[PDB]
Amino acid sequence: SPLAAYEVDDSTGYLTSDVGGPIQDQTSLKAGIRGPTLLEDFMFRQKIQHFDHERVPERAVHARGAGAHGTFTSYADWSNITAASFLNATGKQTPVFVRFSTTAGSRGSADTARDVHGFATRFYTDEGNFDIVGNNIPVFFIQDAIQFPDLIHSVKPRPDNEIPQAATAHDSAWDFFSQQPSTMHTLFWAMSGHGIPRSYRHMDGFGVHTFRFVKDDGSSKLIKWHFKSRQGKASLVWEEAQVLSGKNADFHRQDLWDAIESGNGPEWDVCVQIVDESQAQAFGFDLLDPTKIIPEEYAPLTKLGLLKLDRNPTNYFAE
Amino acid sequence: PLAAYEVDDSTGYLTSDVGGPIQDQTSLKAGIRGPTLLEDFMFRQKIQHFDHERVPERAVHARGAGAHGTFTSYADWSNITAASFLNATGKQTPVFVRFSTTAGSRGSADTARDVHGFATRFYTDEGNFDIVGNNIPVFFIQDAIQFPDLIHSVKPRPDNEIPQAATAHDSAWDFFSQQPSTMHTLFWAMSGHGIPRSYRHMDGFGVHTFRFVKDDGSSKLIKWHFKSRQGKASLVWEEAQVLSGKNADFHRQDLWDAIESGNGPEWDVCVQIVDESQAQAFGFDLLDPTKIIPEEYAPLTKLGLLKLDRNPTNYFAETEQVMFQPGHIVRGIDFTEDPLLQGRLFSYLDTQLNRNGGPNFEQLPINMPRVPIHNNNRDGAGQMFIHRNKYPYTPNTLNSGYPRQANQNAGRGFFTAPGRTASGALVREVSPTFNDHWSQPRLFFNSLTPVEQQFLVNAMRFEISLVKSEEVKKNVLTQLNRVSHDVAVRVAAAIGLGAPDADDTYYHNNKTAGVSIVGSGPLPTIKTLRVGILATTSESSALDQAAQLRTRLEKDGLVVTVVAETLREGVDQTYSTADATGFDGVVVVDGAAALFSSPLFPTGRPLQIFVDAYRWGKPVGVCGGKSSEVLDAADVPEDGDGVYSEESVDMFVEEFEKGLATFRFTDRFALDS
Amino acid sequence: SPLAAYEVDDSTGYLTSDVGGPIQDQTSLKAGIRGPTLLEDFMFRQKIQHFDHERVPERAVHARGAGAHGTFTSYADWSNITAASFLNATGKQTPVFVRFSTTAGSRGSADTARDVHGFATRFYTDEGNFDIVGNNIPVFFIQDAIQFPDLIHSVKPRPDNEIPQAATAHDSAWDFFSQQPSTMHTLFWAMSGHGIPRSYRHMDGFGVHTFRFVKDDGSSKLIKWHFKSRQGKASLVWEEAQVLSGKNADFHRQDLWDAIESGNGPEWDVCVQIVDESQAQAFGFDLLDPTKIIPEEYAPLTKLGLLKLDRNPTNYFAETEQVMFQPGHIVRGIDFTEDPLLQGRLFSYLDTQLNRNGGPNFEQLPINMPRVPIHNNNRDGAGQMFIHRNKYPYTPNTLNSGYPRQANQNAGRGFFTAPGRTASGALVREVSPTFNDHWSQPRLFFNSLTPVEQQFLVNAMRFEISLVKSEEVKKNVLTQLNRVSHDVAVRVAAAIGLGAPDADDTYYHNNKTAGVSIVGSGPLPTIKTLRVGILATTSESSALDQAAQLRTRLEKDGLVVTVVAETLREGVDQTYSTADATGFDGVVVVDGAAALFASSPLFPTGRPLQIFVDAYRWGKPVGVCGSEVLDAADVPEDGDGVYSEESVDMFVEEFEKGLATFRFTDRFALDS
Ligand code: HDD
Ligand code: HDD
Ligand code: HDD
Ligand SMILES: [Ca+2]
Ligand SMILES: [Ca+2]
Ligand SMILES: [Ca+2]
Ligand SMILES: [Ca+2]
Ligand SMILES: [Ca+2]
Ligand SMILES: [Ca+2]
Ligand SMILES: [Ca+2]
Repeated sequence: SPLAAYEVDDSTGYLTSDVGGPIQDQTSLKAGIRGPTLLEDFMFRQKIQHFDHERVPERAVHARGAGAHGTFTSYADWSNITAASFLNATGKQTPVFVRFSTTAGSRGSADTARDVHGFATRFYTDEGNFDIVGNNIPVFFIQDAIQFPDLIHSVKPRPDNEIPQAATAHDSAWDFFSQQPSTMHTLFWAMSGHGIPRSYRHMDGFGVHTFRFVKDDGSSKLIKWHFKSRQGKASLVWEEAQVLSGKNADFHRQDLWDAIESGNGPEWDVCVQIVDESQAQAFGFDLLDPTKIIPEEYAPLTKLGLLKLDRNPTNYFAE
Repeated sequence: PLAAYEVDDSTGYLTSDVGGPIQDQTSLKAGIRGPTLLEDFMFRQKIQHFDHERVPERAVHARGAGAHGTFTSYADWSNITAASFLNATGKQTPVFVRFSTTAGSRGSADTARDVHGFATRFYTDEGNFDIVGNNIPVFFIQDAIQFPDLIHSVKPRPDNEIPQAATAHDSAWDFFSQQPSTMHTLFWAMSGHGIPRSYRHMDGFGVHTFRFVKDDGSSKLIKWHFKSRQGKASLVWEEAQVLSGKNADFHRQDLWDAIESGNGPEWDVCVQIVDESQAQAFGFDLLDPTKIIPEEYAPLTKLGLLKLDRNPTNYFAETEQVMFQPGHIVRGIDFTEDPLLQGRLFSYLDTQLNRNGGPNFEQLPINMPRVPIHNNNRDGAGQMFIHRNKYPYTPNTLNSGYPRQANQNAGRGFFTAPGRTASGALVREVSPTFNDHWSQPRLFFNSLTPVEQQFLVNAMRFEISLVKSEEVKKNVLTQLNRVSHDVAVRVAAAIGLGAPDADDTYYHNNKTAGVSIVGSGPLPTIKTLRVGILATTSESSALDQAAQLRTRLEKDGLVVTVVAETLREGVDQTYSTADATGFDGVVVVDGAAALFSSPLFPTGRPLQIFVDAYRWGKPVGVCGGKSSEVLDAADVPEDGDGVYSEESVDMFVEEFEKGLATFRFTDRFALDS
Repeated sequence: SPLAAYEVDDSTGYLTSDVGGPIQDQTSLKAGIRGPTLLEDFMFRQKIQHFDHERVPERAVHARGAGAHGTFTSYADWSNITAASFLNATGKQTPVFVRFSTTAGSRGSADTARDVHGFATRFYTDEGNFDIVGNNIPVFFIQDAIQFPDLIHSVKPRPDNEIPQAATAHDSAWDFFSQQPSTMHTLFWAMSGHGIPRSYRHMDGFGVHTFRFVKDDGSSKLIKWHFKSRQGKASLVWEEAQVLSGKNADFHRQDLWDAIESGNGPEWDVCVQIVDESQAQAFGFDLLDPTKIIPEEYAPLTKLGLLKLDRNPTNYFAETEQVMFQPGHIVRGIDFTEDPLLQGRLFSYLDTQLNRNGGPNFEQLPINMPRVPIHNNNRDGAGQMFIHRNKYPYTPNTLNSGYPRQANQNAGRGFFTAPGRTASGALVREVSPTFNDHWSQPRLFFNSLTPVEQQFLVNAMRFEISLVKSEEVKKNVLTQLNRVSHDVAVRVAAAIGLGAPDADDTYYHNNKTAGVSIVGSGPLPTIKTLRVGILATTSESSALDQAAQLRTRLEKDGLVVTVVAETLREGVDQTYSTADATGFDGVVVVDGAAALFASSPLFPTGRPLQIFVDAYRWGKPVGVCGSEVLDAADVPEDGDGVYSEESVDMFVEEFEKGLATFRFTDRFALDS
């Protein structure tokens, strides 16, 4: 794994510069014991330059979040419905990394804000990396990507004073929702307990969009991804979520970290609804429209495989 | 003030950044249900902009808020400094200030326990001058090279990035206990100074000794102290925690609102001035940033008034982008050989390259000076200037020798204090004059009132009880014990360890003025303080009582919120959104007594607001004459200090306003025996 | 205009930091007069940090180039064919900035490399900036933008050793050309004198792609942009270009700078060929194919307006280095076509400015700003120079009263896609069969050159291909050249010791087209700015008099005259030591200097004579005014473009006709 090869062990040894020269890093070099610090102190400048440059821009959305490593195991040879190599054999294992998140808050905002949550999953397959960048709610606020900055500006803090943090509870957000009626479906989801899940482990993941599964013979079917929690669905109540935001801003990332350390890594059945191309408009709405679900009564779930998260990261920044 | 750079979008058709009129609501597609086209430049320019909106947060003090204002000098200070902004009675200079916490990221809560930033830029007529200070006058460490150690230890553990905006974890207390220089700042941070009621109710300190330098070359040693005209005030910890959840924006909102209401905050900008010969005369080394000069040894001199009175137009462009530097220095000021200050000078010029992404960060509007620039700096990413001079080297004849060198004797140049010298070996050694890490933490502790000392003990009990390593907890007790055996015993009691035997080497009974918050007396003004009036829509008389109270309270500049079950004319907030952390005092109108179950708010909400306000020390009361139903339900004694009951609205308000100035009724908090 | 506002004057005043604090910058602050430098020296660190960060990435292609400001003036109200506002009125003037460039070389490489040249023009219109990002050659090497990194990697230096600089004369390039036959047309242009123009002012500009003109009624027509030089077409000869690359790497930028300063700013007629949408495939090729020209016989040029460059920049870095062109800079009245090369360019030029500028606010640099108000909800980003007053930057809103308003075909003079455009069919990664003829038009181009011009093209190929090490690559090259012309393949093969493959006549023909020949385009319409070197001596008062009388006679006609002698003095501009024939368009020896042509510590052995002999070998008009000189030089007196007159005035009348003729091609040997 590319990760093991890049691990650096510092449990023994003498301090070195980044080019392997043994040094110290506790006292600046000075002209006399009560003197001014010297420009020639390369130990000081290399250490402080690194520190000065430690930060990178946070993600433009989903800046607040936490990740874990695990495995995906296929239940079957799915060649009959897709050419995807990671799905081509019973028992086939593929390493995964998942990051969960809120959407609107900046990187130090509270886990238990009311919001849509991200659920992004990378499958490091033997025919390349495959990402499903999903949310815990199966429908999105807007019908065209060109509108994304409008939605996001409206829910993020007002830009004169940057208030309020990680909240749709302000004029601009409700102005946008009320002027752009496509938002109603996701708004209803976000105003339900799905806006304040009990943990990352007690929510589902959805690809949201219709995608295609394509067979080697070139034929295709339309699919929706649904990752179904084996832990069950659970929410906070709002008054509790507000107190929690203050008492433990890290509640979800801690809950996940602890579940993994205790040998209780969370699991989801990775599923799809699969329909024919001819059914794009058969269900009373258009399958190209990301504000619509296919009700399970019209298309049942097929279970493709098991996703399990069971290893925490070594360095949060790096991973 | 930055009017020249403002862009108005109150009219007009949408354009690209190159002024072509466009639309930005629907992608261009091959057919009505088709794929989006690569030739859609409207789409790509808008999304590329959005994709690149974010810049790195500051490495420290990432969470903060700013405002514009004015500094006015009280005198001609020519006799102690050549500084131009200080050279005439009433001389005005524009300022911009940013306040902040230190450890938390962007979006973390204002009301975390932390050291707070107080960074002030003076846009002077001889260049920008920044004083990049904190609300605590001493720093954790004695050498700038240790800054990444301190900051790594207090920021979240780097495997899981937990916990946010908190020193309550093993690594922070490991560092504090292994690096005893940290004791003084630690005691300040564990006091009420770690949880100020607002940015307007805290002071600002330069921390380091600097120099004032006269035009004749003579110098004096100085400390900067910005003294709040609003008074000093803190939260209680249990209130700070709830506020962190109910309103992460509490400090920035408080500042924004104070400015909008014509109540812009003020400070007297002051210095302690001492001679060069007094650098080691006070029983410690003035080069040591872990030490204060007790005011009994050097009084404060008031130089001028700092008032903040205008909010930014765009937070990102102004507050997020402002790039402070202690190297932004002007003639009349100089540095000292404080090894913490010395290294800062390097860091703040370097770190703006990370934030800005390129070298021309001094060109952003908020960073520009208000005088002309004449230099041979050229090119670089994002170069906004078009330089005429095609011979940007010195010495030249082809541009007639311009720009001219500025120095002590020509052009009002900056100059290093000419009496400064260095001697001795080139060493990476700490001066033994820095070795007493404990006497001043004890001085501070001794200077707090008894309940203030209890609050500080309780903060330590809270944080240290969360440290998992029993070796770290013991090492912590070792250090606290060197400051005070009593502190160590009392903290130990909460963590079920025994304190080590008294070690009296640094114990003493001296005290100093001006560091206590509890002891600083009633607030000098109650304007902007918040009063929540709890009422009901059930009784039209409760609303009438609330309206009467509003009129009488607003007349004195208090911010009044009437709370009821539902909104209507006269009601500002519903019970569902109301919380005691939203108010500095709470009044119930006696017509609403019955509320003290509904689908409109959580069970017990009206009573909980009142009980919380009481337990956190706020003035509370019932107006109207019938008070026992409410006071009994809340288990509040009618005869309590800071508890009011009057039928007369006028009399109620008179008494209640005395309580808002007292601010906290400390007699409601238990003390260790 | 945004430009004047950002000018900074440093002709007076004391040195200050970037925050206005007066300082010095000549000596570091030290602990003692022989001591170490102090970290607290903020004067030193701000100065050196700026220096350390002066450089930005060079452009990925066209890194070497030079720009100027000017004006475009419309000749008419063109509303009959386009809604474009800058074209809506007779005499309507629009400010422009133009950058010219080579393509392959890095930013310090020589102007006179053999290459395709860029000609990028920005019109700062009253309806937004409009850029036409063109070249001096009307066709491009490849038919799909996705292939651009392949082309460019192949022509740029080999990536193990980064050799050779600014040259297609290496195996990788010819490997690519020989494997990707679409390259043949542009290859023939680049191997002609078009690859080595005499100056930026003596070449044309082409948009290359078919674009659309769109009327306010929504109807559209197809167009090609052609900027036609009012200075005439002229080239260097290859040997000359090689010498110039060493003697004066700045030759073209110097020439442009100097022409502008002297009040001789270059001019072009901005022209279009216009044809109907129904003619997309009517000319025997597909107008979506960027490797094809429309012959002027099929579609004449319509003159739209005048482009003039007449003001040099103030700061090269801030203006020329930082200008960031995009074909995505389009205005109402113009639209794109489905040319797969143009389609992908639209993506690249918006993306690549992030690399150059290091942040997303590159349109805020003064050179990139428009001249009209900007109204949009783009916010933040590194280097944000605006303070936005609209605190509700989202659409739809009520909190900012629904502003800004959406602009489109009906409202607010919005850009709109030509509404007649459609797409139909499978989603495919397939090349249209209509693109498959890669050889007929290169042959048309070749046929259209004069015999000596054909020889120069054969000789450029002989030069470059002889430097290809791989015998298999050389064979593969002959295979492709042979499909254009058997004779070309035969003549190239003779220089490399290979046999040409047998004639394959599938694409051979004898058709010609007008307007592509340099040699055939006739004498230059103006000789203003052309350079005359007068080779004189300080050893004879008579020689300096002769030179001075000639100077005044030539200078009045706008010629740039350099008098050369052994050492400088009044009347002498340059020494023999620094002079070279590549410095002049014509060379005259004053006969009083006869002795210098027969050793000196002041110049290299044989220098005066070698300047005259080089100038003659390179085709330039050469003269002796007063021969022993022509004998020493082996220059026949009766030769065309060789002048011998004792009279000054008769010499100058004759010589100036020679400058207009420009090159005397009878001096170059032809095959057979
Ligand atoms: C056109 C813009 C746009 C639109 C319409 C969307 N997003 Fe997105 N999304 C971004 C532009 C973006 C982005 C700016 O590109 C981010 C920021 C960080 C990153 O890697 O991509 C991102 C991040 C991002 C992340 C964080 C991944 C991580 O943990 O690092 C998730 C989970 C989502 N998005 C999920 C969605 C879902 C489920 C969408 C609707 C179906 C969606 N996004 C629409
Ligand atoms: C050598 C490293 C170093 C050391 C010892 C310090 N700092 Fe610092 N400080 C920085 C390195 C730094 C920095 C990394 O350079 C920051 C981050 C963002 C910036 O502009 O500078 C910064 C930011 C920063 C800010 C935020 C300014 C703003 O609002 O934008 C304040 C108020 C302070 N610091 C105050 C202090 C005080 C009172 C110190 C002790 C007397 C101190 N710093 C020591
Ligand atoms: C898909 C990639 C791609 C393709 C197919 C082309 N180019 Fe390009 N071109 C770029 C990608 C690019 C670029 C990497 O985006 C550059 C580098 C610097 C810049 O601003 O854009 C560029 C620079 C650039 C410049 C320099 C502009 C200036 O002076 O700053 C000119 C004149 C051209 N190109 C002209 C053309 C012509 C006439 C083409 C074919 C008709 C062409 N390019 C195809
Ligand atoms: Ca708002
Ligand atoms: Ca629920
Ligand atoms: Ca820890
Ligand atoms: Ca307190
Ligand atoms: Ca000095
Ligand atoms: Ca090669
Ligand atoms: Ca030629």
